[PDB]
Amino acid sequence: ASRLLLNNGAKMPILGLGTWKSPPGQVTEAVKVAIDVGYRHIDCAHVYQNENEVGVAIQEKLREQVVKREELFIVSKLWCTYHEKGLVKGACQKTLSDLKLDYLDLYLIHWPTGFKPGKEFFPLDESGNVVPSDTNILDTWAAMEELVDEGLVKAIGISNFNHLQVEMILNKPGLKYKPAVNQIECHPYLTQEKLIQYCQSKGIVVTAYSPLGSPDRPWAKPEDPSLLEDPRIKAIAAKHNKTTAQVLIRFPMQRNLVVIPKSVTPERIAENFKVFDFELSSQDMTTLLSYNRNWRVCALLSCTSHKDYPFHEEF
Ligand SMILES: NC(=O)c1ccc[n+]([C@@H]2O[C@H](COP(=O)([O-])OP(=O)(O)OC[C@H]3O[C@@H](n4cnc5c(N)ncnc54)[C@H](OP(=O)(O)O)[C@@H]3O)[C@@H](O)[C@H]2O)c1
Repeated sequence: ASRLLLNNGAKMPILGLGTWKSPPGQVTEAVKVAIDVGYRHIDCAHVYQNENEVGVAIQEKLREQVVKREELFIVSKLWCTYHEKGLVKGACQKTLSDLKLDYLDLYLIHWPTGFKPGKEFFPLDESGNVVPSDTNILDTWAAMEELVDEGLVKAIGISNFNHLQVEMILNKPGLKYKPAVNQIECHPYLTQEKLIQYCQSKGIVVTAYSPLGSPDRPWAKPEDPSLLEDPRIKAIAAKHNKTTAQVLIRFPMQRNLVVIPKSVTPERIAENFKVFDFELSSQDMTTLLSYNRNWRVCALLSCTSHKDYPFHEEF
């Protein structure tokens, strides 16, 4: 069942179901199965273009008495084109209506980079590059803070913020609500020891995304590394009579991180849940940490010149 305590007093399920790349015609069934299997945490976002269909499943399980709303922990994220002051509430209310809820448990700033407002998620000029907004992280944070004061979201947090951008928020004059969660990419090829040690020292819960290395990212190459087929990680799994995926999901949990693997496949959704009944030794953990290559799945390469691009700093 177990769960981590956030700085607003709420409890966040350490395992959750990710929904990026989950087709609209498959994800409702996926979330229904997840909730049946015992998932109490769904990770969503407006930019995934499937929140209506995630919301159909959540509504069905609520009507069915399988779960009450307080048992669920629903996360969504504010996209980059909605960073302006006047647009944050609207973006939150659209997500709430698609998911058919009246509050979110956690609302994240998806990326620290703001884009020009409009219908395109990645707006382009005549040269072909992303058009930035002149908004900054602190004004976007003040808008997120008033969503807490209005009752639309219980906790607010951030995603893909480096340590200096987190510092900015923590040092902000008149700061009312601390970031509850920083959601970052984390697996054995990108272990993130410095950013995790920093967030944890400030009471910020870390959520690991792409724990299996995201084998279905649309920009995948044949010569890219594969976590799931890594023989060294295969060997650790075999020693524990588990799968490589079960080892890769257990790895962040023992680092006190929240982990959110994605799947639309009912048998893998089930498999990914059976991770509470075994332990990796401290030797296993230290071995998996040694596999760090500093390799990112999600590098947002089109925004490399944006003033708030997060990955130029070391951590
Ligand atoms: N905040 C952000 O900026 C951000 C960025 C990236 C990701 N995320 C979140 O993190 C979630 C998880 O990361 P991700 O979607 O990149 O990828 P992931 O969870 O690392 O991997 C998903 C892929 O692995 C497969 N898989 C799942 N379980 C498996 C198993 N037991 N055995 C073999 N293969 C398995 C899935 O296939 P099937 O689905 O076909 O089973 C899918 O192809 C996303 O859905 C999203 O919610 C957030």
